[PDB]
Amino acid sequence: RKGEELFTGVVPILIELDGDVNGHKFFVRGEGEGDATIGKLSLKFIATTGKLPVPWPTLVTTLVQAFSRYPDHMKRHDFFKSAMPEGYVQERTIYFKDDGTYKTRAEVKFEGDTLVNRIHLHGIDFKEDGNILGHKLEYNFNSHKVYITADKQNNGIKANFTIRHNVEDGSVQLADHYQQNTPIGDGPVDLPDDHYLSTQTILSKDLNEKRDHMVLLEYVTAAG
Amino acid sequence: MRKGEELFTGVVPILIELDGDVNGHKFFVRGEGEGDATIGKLSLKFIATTGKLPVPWPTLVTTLVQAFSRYPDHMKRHDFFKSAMPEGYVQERTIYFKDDGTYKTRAEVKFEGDTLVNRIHLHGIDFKEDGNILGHKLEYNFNSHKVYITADKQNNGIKANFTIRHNVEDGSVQLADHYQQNTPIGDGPVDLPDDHYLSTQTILSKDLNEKRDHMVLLEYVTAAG
Ligand SMILES: [Cu+2]
Repeated sequence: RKGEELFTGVVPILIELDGDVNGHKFFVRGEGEGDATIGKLSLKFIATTGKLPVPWPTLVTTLVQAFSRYPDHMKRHDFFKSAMPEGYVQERTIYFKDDGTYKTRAEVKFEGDTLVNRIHLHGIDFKEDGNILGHKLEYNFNSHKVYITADKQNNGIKANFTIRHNVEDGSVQLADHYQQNTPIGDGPVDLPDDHYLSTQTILSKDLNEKRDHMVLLEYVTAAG
Repeated sequence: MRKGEELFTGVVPILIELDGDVNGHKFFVRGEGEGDATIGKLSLKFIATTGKLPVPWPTLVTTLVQAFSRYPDHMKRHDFFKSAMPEGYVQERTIYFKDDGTYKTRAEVKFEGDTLVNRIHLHGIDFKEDGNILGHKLEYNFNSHKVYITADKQNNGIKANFTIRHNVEDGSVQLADHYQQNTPIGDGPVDLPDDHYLSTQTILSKDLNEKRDHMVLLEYVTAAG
Protein backbone atom coordinates (compact mmCIF):
# COMPACT_ATOMS: atom_id res chain seq x y z
CA ARG A 1 0.00 0.00 0.00
CA LYS A 2 1.55 3.40 -0.81
CA GLY A 3 0.92 7.03 -0.02
CA GLU A 4 -2.67 7.76 0.96
CA GLU A 5 -3.49 4.03 0.77
CA LEU A 6 -1.69 3.47 4.07
CA PHE A 7 -4.16 5.79 5.78
CA THR A 8 -7.50 4.32 4.68
CA GLY A 9 -8.19 3.23 8.26
CA VAL A 10 -6.92 3.34 11.81
CA VAL A 11 -3.13 3.16 12.01
CA PRO A 12 -1.07 2.34 15.10
CA ILE A 13 1.50 4.99 16.05
CA LEU A 14 4.82 4.82 17.86
CA ILE A 15 6.51 8.02 18.97
CA GLU A 16 9.91 8.19 20.60
CA LEU A 17 11.66 11.38 21.60
CA ASP A 18 15.14 11.79 22.98
CA GLY A 19 15.62 15.23 24.44
CA ASP A 20 18.26 17.43 25.97
CA VAL A 21 17.32 20.86 27.26
CA ASN A 22 20.03 23.04 28.84
CA GLY A 23 21.79 19.75 29.51
CA HIS A 24 18.71 18.10 31.07
CA LYS A 25 18.19 14.71 29.37
CA PHE A 26 14.87 12.85 29.10
CA PHE A 27 13.12 10.29 26.94
CA VAL A 28 9.45 10.13 26.01
CA ARG A 29 7.62 7.21 24.41
CA GLY A 30 4.13 7.62 22.92
CA GLU A 31 1.72 5.05 21.52
CA GLY A 32 -1.79 5.18 20.11
CA GLU A 33 -3.70 5.41 16.86
CA GLY A 34 -4.49 7.87 14.07
CA ASP A 35 -7.38 8.04 11.62
CA ALA A 36 -6.54 10.33 8.72
CA THR A 37 -10.02 10.05 7.20
CA ILE A 38 -11.33 12.20 10.05
CA GLY A 39 -8.00 13.84 10.99
CA LYS A 40 -7.89 12.32 14.44
CA LEU A 41 -5.14 11.24 16.87
CA SER A 42 -5.42 9.46 20.20
CA LEU A 43 -2.09 9.06 22.04
CA LYS A 44 -0.60 8.40 25.46
CA PHE A 45 2.97 9.47 26.25
CA ILE A 46 5.22 8.35 29.11
CA ALA A 47 8.35 10.16 30.29
CA THR A 48 10.43 7.02 30.89
CA THR A 49 13.22 8.96 32.62
CA GLY A 50 11.03 10.40 35.40
CA LYS A 51 9.51 13.89 35.80
CA LEU A 52 10.21 16.02 32.71
CA PRO A 53 12.46 19.08 33.03
CA VAL A 54 10.13 20.93 30.61
CA PRO A 55 6.32 21.32 30.49
CA TRP A 56 4.48 18.64 28.46
CA PRO A 57 2.75 21.25 26.28
CA THR A 58 6.14 22.46 24.91
CA LEU A 59 6.68 18.97 23.43
CA VAL A 60 3.30 18.55 21.72
CA THR A 61 4.20 19.92 18.26
CA THR A 62 7.43 17.90 18.28
CA LEU A 63 5.67 14.75 19.32
CA VAL A 64 2.63 13.15 12.67
CA GLN A 65 1.07 15.47 10.12
CA ALA A 66 0.32 12.61 7.73
CA PHE A 67 -2.74 12.04 9.93
CA SER A 68 -4.19 15.44 8.98
CA ARG A 69 -7.51 15.27 7.18
CA TYR A 70 -7.01 16.39 3.60
CA PRO A 71 -10.46 16.66 1.96
CA ASP A 72 -10.84 15.09 -1.43
CA HIS A 73 -10.36 18.24 -3.45
CA MET A 74 -7.04 18.70 -1.60
CA LYS A 75 -5.61 15.24 -1.83
CA ARG A 76 -3.24 16.32 -4.57
CA HIS A 77 -1.63 18.61 -1.98
CA ASP A 78 -0.91 15.99 0.69
CA PHE A 79 2.90 15.91 0.80
CA PHE A 80 2.97 13.99 4.09
CA LYS A 81 1.06 10.88 3.01
CA SER A 82 2.68 10.84 -0.43
CA ALA A 83 6.11 10.25 1.17
CA MET A 84 4.93 7.04 2.84
CA PRO A 85 5.92 4.31 3.53
CA GLU A 86 9.58 5.39 3.11
CA GLY A 87 8.76 8.59 4.96
CA TYR A 88 10.15 12.04 5.51
CA VAL A 89 12.49 13.99 7.72
CA GLN A 90 10.87 16.74 9.76
CA GLU A 91 13.03 19.56 11.24
CA ARG A 92 12.17 22.52 13.24
CA THR A 93 13.48 25.57 14.96
CA ILE A 94 11.16 26.66 17.79
CA TYR A 95 11.72 30.07 19.42
CA PHE A 96 10.06 30.52 22.80
CA LYS A 97 9.43 34.21 23.23
CA ASP A 98 11.64 35.76 25.92
CA ASP A 99 13.27 32.35 26.43
CA GLY A 100 15.18 29.44 24.91
CA THR A 101 15.05 27.59 21.59
CA TYR A 102 14.20 24.01 20.57
CA LYS A 103 15.98 22.43 17.64
CA THR A 104 14.36 19.20 16.48
CA ARG A 105 14.99 16.49 13.89
CA ALA A 106 12.67 13.60 13.24
CA GLU A 107 12.08 10.70 10.89
CA VAL A 108 8.47 9.84 10.20
CA LYS A 109 7.98 6.57 8.39
CA PHE A 110 6.31 3.18 8.46
CA GLU A 111 7.97 0.35 10.31
CA GLY A 112 5.81 -2.60 9.38
CA ASP A 113 2.19 -1.67 10.08
CA THR A 114 3.20 1.04 12.54
CA LEU A 115 3.69 4.70 11.72
CA VAL A 116 6.77 5.68 13.71
CA ASN A 117 8.01 9.11 14.69
CA ARG A 118 11.54 9.10 16.10
CA ILE A 119 12.75 12.48 17.34
CA HIS A 120 15.91 14.06 18.64
CA LEU A 121 15.42 17.36 20.46
CA HIS A 122 17.86 20.03 21.64
CA GLY A 123 16.94 22.87 23.93
CA ILE A 124 19.29 25.81 24.37
CA ASP A 125 19.53 29.13 26.19
CA PHE A 126 16.52 28.57 28.46
CA LYS A 127 16.08 30.70 31.58
CA GLU A 128 16.11 28.81 34.85
CA ASP A 129 13.29 30.90 36.24
CA GLY A 130 11.41 31.22 32.94
CA ASN A 131 8.04 29.68 32.02
CA ILE A 132 9.57 26.54 30.63
CA LEU A 133 12.18 25.45 33.21
CA GLY A 134 10.02 27.11 35.87
CA HIS A 135 7.05 24.97 34.81
CA LYS A 136 4.64 27.91 34.62
CA LEU A 137 2.71 26.70 31.57
CA GLU A 138 -0.87 25.45 31.95
CA TYR A 139 -1.54 21.83 31.10
CA ASN A 140 -3.65 22.48 28.05
CA PHE A 141 -3.42 23.47 24.41
CA ASN A 142 -4.96 25.92 21.98
CA SER A 143 -6.02 25.90 18.32
CA HIS A 144 -3.64 27.03 15.57
CA LYS A 145 -3.10 27.44 11.84
CA VAL A 146 -0.03 25.77 10.27
CA TYR A 147 1.00 27.44 6.99
CA ILE A 148 2.46 25.08 4.38
CA THR A 149 4.34 25.89 1.17
CA ALA A 150 6.26 23.77 -1.36
CA ASP A 151 10.05 23.52 -1.38
CA LYS A 152 10.79 22.30 -4.90
CA GLN A 153 14.58 22.49 -4.51
CA ASN A 154 14.56 20.04 -1.60
CA ASN A 155 11.65 18.04 -3.05
CA GLY A 156 9.67 18.90 0.07
CA ILE A 157 7.72 21.53 1.98
CA LYS A 158 8.28 24.34 4.45
CA ALA A 159 5.88 25.32 7.23
CA ASN A 160 5.61 28.15 9.75
CA PHE A 161 3.23 28.90 12.64
CA THR A 162 3.08 30.35 16.13
CA ILE A 163 1.92 28.29 19.09
CA ARG A 164 0.16 30.07 21.96
CA HIS A 165 0.89 28.54 25.39
CA ASN A 166 -1.33 29.64 28.27
CA VAL A 167 0.77 30.73 31.24
CA GLU A 168 -0.50 30.15 34.81
CA ASP A 169 -0.80 33.91 35.39
CA GLY A 170 -3.10 34.44 32.42
CA SER A 171 -0.35 35.55 30.05
CA VAL A 172 0.40 33.76 26.80
CA GLN A 173 3.77 32.29 25.90
CA LEU A 174 4.35 32.36 22.16
CA ALA A 175 6.50 29.78 20.39
CA ASP A 176 7.44 30.50 16.78
CA HIS A 177 7.84 27.37 14.66
CA TYR A 178 9.92 27.12 11.49
CA GLN A 179 9.65 23.80 9.73
CA GLN A 180 11.18 21.88 6.87
CA ASN A 181 10.26 18.46 5.57
CA THR A 182 12.19 16.35 3.07
CA PRO A 183 11.42 12.85 1.74
CA ILE A 184 13.59 9.91 2.84
CA GLY A 185 13.20 7.94 -0.40
CA ASP A 186 13.98 9.04 -3.97
CA GLY A 187 10.97 8.80 -4.16
CA PRO A 188 8.47 11.00 -6.06
CA VAL A 189 6.15 13.10 -3.88
CA ASP A 190 3.22 15.52 -3.94
CA LEU A 191 4.43 19.12 -3.89
CA PRO A 192 1.50 21.27 -2.69
CA ASP A 193 0.13 24.69 -3.52
CA ASP A 194 0.07 26.99 -0.51
CA HIS A 195 -2.44 25.91 2.12
CA TYR A 196 -2.81 25.50 5.86
CA LEU A 197 -3.66 23.00 8.58
CA SER A 198 -6.22 23.91 11.19
CA THR A 199 -5.44 22.28 14.52
CA GLN A 200 -7.20 21.58 17.81
CA THR A 201 -5.78 19.60 20.77
CA ILE A 202 -6.79 18.41 24.27
CA LEU A 203 -4.25 17.38 26.94
CA SER A 204 -5.57 15.08 29.65
CA LYS A 205 -4.33 12.52 32.15
CA ASP A 206 -4.72 8.80 32.73
CA LEU A 207 -6.25 8.48 36.22
CA ASN A 208 -4.65 5.04 36.61
CA GLU A 209 -1.14 6.22 35.62
CA LYS A 210 1.50 7.16 38.21
CA ARG A 211 4.33 7.98 35.82
CA ASP A 212 4.74 11.49 34.42
CA HIS A 213 2.56 11.30 31.36
CA MET A 214 0.36 13.00 28.80
CA VAL A 215 -2.81 11.85 27.12
CA LEU A 216 -3.47 13.63 23.84
CA LEU A 217 -6.44 14.03 21.54
CA GLU A 218 -6.01 15.99 18.33
CA TYR A 219 -8.10 16.98 15.31
CA VAL A 220 -6.43 18.54 12.26
CA THR A 221 -7.94 19.45 8.89
CA ALA A 222 -6.26 20.88 5.79
CA ALA A 223 -7.88 23.86 4.11
CA GLY A 224 -7.24 26.89 1.96
CA MET B 1 25.67 -11.21 40.59
CA ARG B 2 28.65 -11.27 38.42
CA LYS B 3 30.07 -7.86 39.39
CA GLY B 4 33.11 -5.61 39.05
CA GLU B 5 36.40 -7.17 37.99
CA GLU B 6 34.79 -10.62 38.04
CA LEU B 7 33.05 -9.67 34.78
CA PHE B 8 36.46 -9.19 33.15
CA THR B 9 38.15 -12.49 33.96
CA GLY B 10 37.84 -13.68 30.37
CA VAL B 11 37.36 -12.37 26.84
CA VAL B 12 34.22 -10.20 26.76
CA PRO B 13 32.04 -9.36 23.76
CA ILE B 14 31.70 -5.64 23.06
CA LEU B 15 28.98 -3.56 21.39
CA ILE B 16 29.58 0.10 20.61
CA GLU B 17 27.03 2.47 19.05
CA LEU B 18 27.71 6.13 18.34
CA ASP B 19 25.14 8.64 17.15
CA GLY B 20 26.94 11.70 15.84
CA ASP B 21 26.22 15.21 14.58
CA VAL B 22 29.13 17.39 13.50
CA ASN B 23 28.37 20.86 12.07
CA GLY B 24 24.99 19.43 11.13
CA HIS B 25 26.45 16.38 9.41
CA LYS B 26 24.82 13.31 10.93
CA PHE B 27 26.26 9.81 11.10
CA PHE B 28 25.96 6.53 12.96
CA VAL B 29 28.73 4.10 13.86
CA ARG B 30 28.43 0.53 15.17
CA GLY B 31 31.43 -1.43 16.42
CA GLU B 32 31.64 -5.05 17.54
CA GLY B 33 34.50 -7.15 18.88
CA GLU B 34 36.13 -8.34 22.08
CA GLY B 35 38.18 -7.10 25.00
CA ASP B 36 40.53 -8.93 27.37
CA ALA B 37 41.26 -6.77 30.41
CA THR B 38 43.82 -9.22 31.83
CA ILE B 39 46.21 -8.17 29.04
CA GLY B 40 44.57 -4.84 28.33
CA LYS B 41 43.60 -5.73 24.77
CA LEU B 42 40.79 -4.59 22.48
CA SER B 43 39.99 -5.99 19.05
CA LEU B 44 37.19 -4.09 17.31
CA LYS B 45 35.58 -3.48 13.95
CA PHE B 46 33.49 -0.34 13.27
CA ILE B 47 31.07 0.33 10.43
CA ALA B 48 29.63 3.71 9.40
CA THR B 49 26.07 2.53 8.72
CA THR B 50 25.10 5.90 7.26
CA GLY B 51 27.83 5.97 4.60
CA LYS B 52 31.08 7.91 4.32
CA LEU B 53 31.82 9.73 7.58
CA PRO B 54 31.96 13.52 7.53
CA VAL B 55 34.92 13.38 9.94
CA PRO B 56 38.12 11.27 10.00
CA TRP B 57 37.95 7.89 11.74
CA PRO B 58 40.88 8.82 14.03
CA THR B 59 38.91 11.71 15.53
CA LEU B 60 36.34 9.20 16.89
CA VAL B 61 38.74 6.69 18.32
CA THR B 62 38.76 7.98 21.89
CA THR B 63 34.94 8.21 21.88
CA LEU B 64 34.36 4.72 20.49
CA VAL B 65 35.80 1.26 27.01
CA GLN B 66 38.44 1.95 29.66
CA ALA B 67 37.20 -0.89 31.83
CA PHE B 68 39.34 -3.08 29.54
CA SER B 69 42.54 -1.36 30.58
CA ARG B 70 44.92 -3.75 32.28
CA TYR B 71 45.29 -2.80 35.92
CA PRO B 72 48.32 -4.66 37.36
CA ASP B 73 48.13 -6.26 40.82
CA HIS B 74 49.47 -3.20 42.62
CA MET B 75 46.91 -1.01 40.81
CA LYS B 76 43.68 -3.02 41.12
CA ARG B 77 42.41 -0.79 43.93
CA HIS B 78 42.47 2.20 41.57
CA ASP B 79 40.24 0.57 38.97
CA PHE B 80 37.07 2.71 39.13
CA PHE B 81 35.95 1.52 35.70
CA LYS B 82 35.57 -2.20 36.51
CA SER B 83 34.24 -1.56 40.02
CA ALA B 84 31.19 0.21 38.57
CA MET B 85 30.14 -2.81 36.57
CA PRO B 86 27.74 -4.29 35.74
CA GLU B 87 25.53 -1.18 36.27
CA GLY B 88 28.23 0.90 34.63
CA TYR B 89 29.15 4.54 34.31
CA VAL B 90 28.42 7.70 32.34
CA GLN B 91 31.46 8.98 30.46
CA GLU B 92 31.39 12.61 29.32
CA ARG B 93 34.00 14.59 27.40
CA THR B 94 34.76 17.92 25.87
CA ILE B 95 37.42 17.53 23.10
CA TYR B 96 38.95 20.69 21.63
CA PHE B 97 40.69 20.23 18.35
CA LYS B 98 43.24 23.05 18.41
CA ASP B 99 42.43 25.86 15.96
CA ASP B 100 39.27 23.97 15.03
CA GLY B 101 35.98 22.58 16.31
CA THR B 102 34.87 20.83 19.47
CA TYR B 103 33.34 17.44 20.30
CA LYS B 104 30.89 17.11 23.18
CA THR B 105 30.20 13.47 24.07
CA ARG B 106 28.11 11.65 26.64
CA ALA B 107 28.23 7.89 26.86
CA GLU B 108 26.83 5.04 28.90
CA VAL B 109 29.16 2.10 29.41
CA LYS B 110 27.55 -0.92 31.06
CA PHE B 111 26.74 -4.61 30.77
CA GLU B 112 23.68 -5.74 28.86
CA GLY B 113 23.51 -9.46 29.46
CA ASP B 114 26.91 -10.93 28.56
CA THR B 115 27.89 -7.89 26.47
CA LEU B 116 29.74 -4.78 27.48
CA VAL B 117 28.00 -1.96 25.71
CA ASN B 118 29.22 1.56 24.97
CA ARG B 119 26.37 3.83 23.80
CA ILE B 120 27.44 7.31 22.72
CA HIS B 121 25.90 10.59 21.63
CA LEU B 122 28.29 13.05 20.00
CA HIS B 123 27.99 16.73 19.13
CA GLY B 124 30.61 18.53 17.05
CA ILE B 125 30.51 22.32 16.86
CA ASP B 126 32.49 25.16 15.25
CA PHE B 127 34.53 23.07 12.81
CA LYS B 128 36.16 24.75 9.80
CA GLU B 129 35.12 23.56 6.32
CA ASP B 130 38.71 23.59 5.10
CA GLY B 131 40.25 22.45 8.38
CA ASN B 132 41.99 19.19 9.21
CA ILE B 133 38.80 17.43 10.30
CA LEU B 134 36.12 18.43 7.77
CA GLY B 135 38.89 18.58 5.18
CA HIS B 136 39.92 14.98 5.95
CA LYS B 137 43.62 15.84 6.20
CA LEU B 138 44.37 13.49 9.11
CA GLU B 139 46.40 10.32 8.50
CA TYR B 140 44.69 6.95 9.08
CA ASN B 141 46.76 5.97 12.12
CA PHE B 142 47.09 6.63 15.85
CA ASN B 143 49.79 7.49 18.39
CA SER B 144 50.61 6.51 21.97
CA HIS B 145 49.29 8.69 24.77
CA LYS B 146 49.11 9.15 28.53
CA VAL B 147 45.64 9.44 30.07
CA TYR B 148 45.85 11.12 33.48
CA ILE B 149 43.16 9.97 35.90
CA THR B 150 42.18 11.61 39.16
CA ALA B 151 39.42 10.89 41.67
CA ASP B 152 36.29 12.98 41.97
CA LYS B 153 35.29 12.30 45.57
CA GLN B 154 32.37 14.72 45.50
CA ASN B 155 30.69 12.93 42.61
CA ASN B 156 31.94 9.48 43.55
CA GLY B 157 33.70 9.31 40.19
CA ILE B 158 36.81 10.23 38.26
CA LYS B 159 38.12 13.04 36.10
CA ALA B 160 40.68 12.68 33.32
CA ASN B 161 42.80 14.91 31.13
CA PHE B 162 45.01 14.24 28.10
CA THR B 163 46.02 15.42 24.65
CA ILE B 164 45.70 13.26 21.58
CA ARG B 165 48.27 13.77 18.81
CA HIS B 166 46.78 13.26 15.35
CA ASN B 167 49.25 12.96 12.44
CA VAL B 168 48.38 15.42 9.67
CA GLU B 169 49.06 14.53 6.02
CA ASP B 170 51.56 17.36 5.68
CA GLY B 171 53.78 16.03 8.46
CA SER B 172 52.32 18.35 11.10
CA VAL B 173 50.41 17.27 14.23
CA GLN B 174 46.81 18.11 15.12
CA LEU B 175 46.37 18.12 18.90
CA ALA B 176 43.01 17.36 20.52
CA ASP B 177 42.70 18.23 24.19
CA HIS B 178 40.45 15.85 26.14
CA TYR B 179 38.53 16.79 29.25
CA GLN B 180 36.78 13.80 30.78
CA GLN B 181 34.41 13.03 33.64
CA ASN B 182 32.96 9.66 34.70
CA THR B 183 30.20 9.01 37.25
CA PRO B 184 28.70 5.65 38.27
CA ILE B 185 25.21 4.83 37.01
CA GLY B 186 24.34 2.59 39.95
CA ASP B 187 24.06 3.23 43.67
CA GLY B 188 26.62 0.62 44.79
CA PRO B 189 30.03 1.50 46.23
CA VAL B 190 32.94 2.05 43.79
CA ASP B 191 36.73 2.35 43.82
CA LEU B 192 37.99 5.93 43.91
CA PRO B 193 41.61 5.94 42.62
CA ASP B 194 44.80 7.79 43.48
CA ASP B 195 46.21 9.82 40.79
CA HIS B 196 47.58 7.55 38.08
CA TYR B 197 47.65 7.20 34.32
CA LEU B 198 46.77 4.88 31.46
CA SER B 199 49.37 4.21 28.79
CA THR B 200 47.68 3.74 25.45
CA GLN B 201 48.73 2.33 22.10
CA THR B 202 46.44 1.84 19.11
CA ILE B 203 46.57 0.46 15.56
CA LEU B 204 44.04 1.40 12.87
CA SER B 205 43.62 -0.98 9.96
CA LYS B 206 41.10 -2.07 7.37
CA ASP B 207 39.18 -5.17 6.45
CA LEU B 208 40.24 -5.98 2.88
CA ASN B 209 36.85 -7.67 2.30
CA GLU B 210 34.77 -4.75 3.56
CA LYS B 211 33.13 -2.31 1.12
CA ARG B 212 31.49 -0.02 3.69
CA ASP B 213 33.28 2.88 5.32
CA HIS B 214 34.86 1.13 8.32
CA MET B 215 37.71 0.92 10.84
CA VAL B 216 39.43 -2.10 12.37
CA LEU B 217 40.96 -1.19 15.72
CA LEU B 218 43.59 -2.92 17.85
CA GLU B 219 44.35 -1.38 21.21
CA TYR B 220 46.55 -2.08 24.23
CA VAL B 221 46.19 -0.13 27.45
CA THR B 222 47.90 -0.44 30.80
CA ALA B 223 47.43 1.44 34.00
CA ALA B 224 50.48 2.72 35.82
CA GLY B 225 52.21 4.86 38.23
CU1 LIG C 1 22.09 15.76 20.24
